[PDB]
Order: sequence, then C-alpha cells, then structure tokens
Amino acid sequence: MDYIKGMTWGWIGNSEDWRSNEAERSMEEMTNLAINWTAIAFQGLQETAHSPDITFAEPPMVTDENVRWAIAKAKSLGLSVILKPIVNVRDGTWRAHINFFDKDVPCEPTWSQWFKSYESFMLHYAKLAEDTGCEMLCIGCAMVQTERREKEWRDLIQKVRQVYSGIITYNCDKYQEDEVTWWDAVDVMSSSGYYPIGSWEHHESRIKKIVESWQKPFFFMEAGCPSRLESGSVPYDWNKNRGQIDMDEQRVFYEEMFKFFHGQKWFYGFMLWDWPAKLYRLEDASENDDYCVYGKPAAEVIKSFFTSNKIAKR
Amino acid sequence: SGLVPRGSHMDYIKGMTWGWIGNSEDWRSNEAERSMEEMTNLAINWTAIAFQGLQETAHSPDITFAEPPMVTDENVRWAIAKAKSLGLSVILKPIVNVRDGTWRAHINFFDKDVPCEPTWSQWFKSYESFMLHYAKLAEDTGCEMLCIGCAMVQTERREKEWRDLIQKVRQVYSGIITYNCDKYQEDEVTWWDAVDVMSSSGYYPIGSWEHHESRIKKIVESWQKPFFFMEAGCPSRLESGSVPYDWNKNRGQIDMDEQRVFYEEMFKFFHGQKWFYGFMLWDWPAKLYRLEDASENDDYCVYGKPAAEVIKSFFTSNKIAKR
Ligand SMILES: OC[C@H]1O[C@@H](O[C@H]2[C@H](O)[C@H](O)[C@H](O)O[C@@H]2CO)[C@@H](O)[C@@H](O)[C@@H]1O
Ligand SMILES: OC[C@H]1O[C@@H](O[C@H]2[C@H](O)[C@H](O)[C@H](O)O[C@@H]2CO)[C@@H](O)[C@@H](O)[C@@H]1O
Repeated sequence: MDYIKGMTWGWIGNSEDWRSNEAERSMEEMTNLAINWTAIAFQGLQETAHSPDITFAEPPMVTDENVRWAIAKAKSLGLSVILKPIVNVRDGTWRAHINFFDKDVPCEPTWSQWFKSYESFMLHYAKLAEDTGCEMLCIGCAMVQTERREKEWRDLIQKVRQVYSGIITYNCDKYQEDEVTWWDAVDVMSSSGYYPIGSWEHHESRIKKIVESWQKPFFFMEAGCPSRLESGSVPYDWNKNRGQIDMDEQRVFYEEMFKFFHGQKWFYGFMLWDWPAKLYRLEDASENDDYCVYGKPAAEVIKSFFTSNKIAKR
Repeated sequence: SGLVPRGSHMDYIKGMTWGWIGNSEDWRSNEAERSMEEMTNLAINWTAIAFQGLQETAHSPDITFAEPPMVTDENVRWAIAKAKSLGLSVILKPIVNVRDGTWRAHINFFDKDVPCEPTWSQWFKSYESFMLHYAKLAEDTGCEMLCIGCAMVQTERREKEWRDLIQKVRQVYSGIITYNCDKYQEDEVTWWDAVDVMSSSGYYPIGSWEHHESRIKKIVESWQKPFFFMEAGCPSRLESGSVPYDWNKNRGQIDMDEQRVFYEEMFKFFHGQKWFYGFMLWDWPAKLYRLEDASENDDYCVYGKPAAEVIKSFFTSNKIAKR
C-alpha cells in the first residue's frame, strides 16, 4: 500500500466549475504541494436525510465526461487517484444523519430502497473508476447512521468488487475509527482527521491501538482546517467564524497533525481537505477563509512535510 | 403490574383528542369553549388534551415549550378543568414537533457520544424538563392519565434513558402512564413493562383491520398489559382510507364516505375484547368549523360528517357502554 501524500480536488463537484479554463490551472497549481495522490471528490444528492432516492450526474452535478477529465488530468500530472463520490442532502442536513427505521414498515421508505439507490450511485462511479484506472475508490464518507446496516454494506461491497478491481476504502467520521464492524470488507481503513489543536498526541495513541487490533492499513481520507479565528478547536466546523481570517491557526493545526502522524509503519498518510476547481488569486489568499492552503503558511508546512526524507522514504 | 394498573394509580377509553396543534390564541378564544362542549355529543367519556413543544431540527437537543405561539400553563389548566367540568376524564398529551417540518419519529442522535455532536444525554435532559413540567401540571390538575410520548420511533432503543425518564415521572405524577408508539410498532418497544398501559396509533388502512386485530392481540397477550389506541382517525378525503396517517394526502378532495368506511371497519374488528381498552380518536380542533361547512371540510375531524354517527352509535352501544 502506497504512503498517501494527497490533496482533495473539485469539491463540491459543479459541472460549470469543472469545465472552466480555471479548473486545469487549479489542478496544475495543486501539484506544487508535492502530492503524489488526489481524491477527485464530488456530490450526489438526496432531498432529505430520510428520503431513499439519490440523484447524480445531472445539473448542476459533474457529468461523467467532467469526471473522466479530472481523473485523466490528475494522472497526466503524475498523480494516483482516489475517486470519492459523496452523497449530500439538499435540505442541508449533515449526511451522517441519513437514516431509516430498523423495522421495515409500509408507511415509510426502507433501508432496502435507500441502499438500492446508493448502490446505483456507487456502482455507476465504481464502473467509471474501473474504466479510468483509478487506483482507489472511496465507497462512502461519514455515513454514521448507515454503518450499523452491516449486511447491506457487505452486499454493496461485493457488488463493487465485481465491477472495480482497485483498492477500496471507506472514510469513517472523526472519532469513529473503532465503530465500523465491517472494516474487514474493505482493503484500507480511513477516517476524517479533524482533531482539535492539543488533541493529536491523544488521537495518535487511540488510533494506533484500533489499527493494530484490525491489522489493516489506515490513513486519513480527509484532514484540514479553515484559516479562521479558533477554527483549530473545531477544524471540521465549516460554518465557524466565516470571514474572520487567521492564517496562523491553520498553520498550527498542520504542524501539530504532522508532529504526531508521520512515518509510523501502520500509518499510510494523508488525503488533505481541500482544493477547489476554481482557485482564488494568490493576491486574495491572505483574506480567504477556506480550508484551502493555497497562498497560506500551511501550504509550506505541507510541502516541507511531503518533501522531507522520512516521508519521501515511505 | 399486568392487566390492571396498581390501585394507587382499567377504564375502557371512549375518547376524542382536543386542542391540537396547541395554539394559545386558539385555546383562549370564546370558540374553544363551544368546540369542547360540541365534542361531548360524540358520547365520549375521555379527552386527550394535545399540544406541541418544539425543537429546531430532528438532531438538535433543545425543546421549547410554553412560549408563543404554544399553550400557556393557564391555557392547559383551563382545557383540563373545562373537560372535567363536562364530565370527561383527561389524558394530558404533550407532543414534541420539529420546526423544520421533520416527522418526530426521525428525532435521533449518534449511538456513540462524540465531542462534535449533540448527545442523547443532552436531548433526554431537555425532553425530561418538557415532560416533567407537564407531569407536574397533570398532578396539580388531577389528570387521570399522562402520555409521556408519541411515535418517538428513533428514540425507543434508548431503553435506559426512557426507564430513567419514567422513574422521574413517577416521582411527580401519581396517575396512569402510557406511551403512544407509532403505527406498526406495537411489538418494537422493549420497555412496555415500565408504563401502566400500552397504546399505539391506529391509522391502519381499510382492508387491514382484521389482520391488525390478530397481530396486536398476540403482542398484547405476550406483554400482559392493558392496550388501547392513543390515536385513530382518517381524513374525509379521496382515498385517505388507504393511508389514514397521511395528513398531506389529497388536500381539498372531499370524501365523507371514505372516513365513514374507515370507522366502520375499525370498530368491526376492535370493540369489546377484554384485552382491549378502546380509542382516543384523532382529532378535534380548539376552533371548530361551522356545521354548514362540514360537508366541504377535509380534516380528520368528524364534526358534521357521517363518521360522527358511526362513533356515537359505537360509544353508546350496550356492548361498549358496559365496558
Ligand atoms: O458538504 C458540503 C460542505 O463540505 C464542507 O467540507 C466538509 C465535507 O462535507 C466533508 O465530507 C467532511 O467530512 O467535512 C468537510 C469539512 O467540513 C466544505 O467544503 C463546505 O464548504 C461545503 O459546504
Ligand atoms: O404534527 C402536525 C400535524 O399533525 C397531524 O396529525 C398527526 C399528528 O402529528 C399525530 O401525532 C399523529 O401521530 O398523526 C396525526 C395524523 O396524521 C395533523 O393534525 C396535521 O394537521 C398537523 O399539521
């Protein structure tokens, strides 16, 4: 299994953004992080957390051609690719709340309905990932309230294996590394490393014990922090202190994360969050509140970490 | 206790729910008194005084209650006293609704406590303040029964918290406790032993009632508790009888006969069985439409519709009046 030096590209997955002349320049600029991987991330959509139907590849979401382009462009840039189709909820609910009754009842949509819709979604992109030679497929992201549906997840993974021959991971949410009973069904364990400033040493200890109990490769499928006042205390909170710029907060987050998670032989690195298809101008970086590190001191932390000899050795 | 709640805390319920959704301005109108009086002509001996509390979303921990536009404690004392002045026994039914429109059965939190999310512990503390406020009001006003929840499906697996809440309720409220499970869920609640009386929402489709009588009879016999319907009803709308629970189905498409048929079937299969303790019907508004408007009204309400006559002949029939 490769050590991942990664940046996520393309989120939220807007066809008009991905087809702009600006998208190619954005992906080229991302290579200056000294990454060898990118996660091509884009959304699918369902109306509510309790509705069974997932829409994908319809305006304003990415076309299959947009996706083929992003994968081919990344690979042309010498990057290995994780394809990362993510379901979002149109009403704004966090996808971790997607959930149905344990008991099938005639008056409600069922797990079986939602899983059929999720299978259509994920198998569509699994076939794309096969056709385009994606090195890895991420079959879900922080789907916390679905994870107890163990038979349905294992049945989905078996269908994925029949159409996709690359590496499979599932991205569990922050704090959830020990809560997935079906890690054995994927190749590589992964989680969202949005752990607050001051907690990384504790989480390195906690996660090491989980990964050694499973004896499987682990890496962070997401990790990052907005360049905002006190974002480092809640790096996952994309709504905290919008417009309140703090470059140094984001830098401190990255320096601590890499102090504790580096070269350990059980650890396979970082897919960072994230890098837009339409990138702001360098001159606007110092006033930008995004997760993106472009033009910010955290980018230099990432570059020196990814080019350092201990990490270049993995 | 089993088939009979302990003496210190079973009647056959002939009930109609009153006051929903629980708007202070509606309850304080002159019309509220006339509405409740008119309800007694159903030959009911019980009413459920039903009103909402609110939380923002299905995944937020804070419940607001007794703030505009919701019912004041004085509005509630009034409805309970008026009902009792009319000879009715009272079920107090505080119900949590979600401001964003989400069905309360989806109210839910992560099984694992995590630093980044609201916890079950936070929601149960807010739910306890809500339900203990009304449990104390039920005690002060002498309500015969308290319903401690309604179709909270995605909370029901939290057995320790539900049993802990019920023990706190027992400390402030000495009457009969019921919990109203959702349609189809009668066998899915693991803590029925902690309440006095089992109850469900009887919104079963036309053509299914014989089947549900058999299904429910076996569930009730396995628990050895009294059972009744804490809700049951059907809108007077085209094809409502196929989905009696669906308050959004075919609005403004009037069908008096569909509601009538629903009631006739329900009473054909659920009547006088000794394990069964009757019906709290859904529902009756604080502000009642005029009789002359009844034939054009699409609500659950039976006032001025053929279904009212099915209900009255059922509730006054000697078989039922002797329970
Ligand atoms: O879901 C849309 C928002 O995503 C945000 O990034 C999230 C993302 O959902 C992801 O899957 C993860 O687990 O947490 C990330 C960091 O908060 C932002 O990109 C935001 O702008 C989007 O609206
Ligand atoms: O919740 C507001 C709506 O309630 C409806 O009646 C429901 C009610 O929520 C109840 O607890 C139950 O289990 O089902 C009832 C019948 O659908 C209607 O009164 C509707 O008008 C309200 O908007």
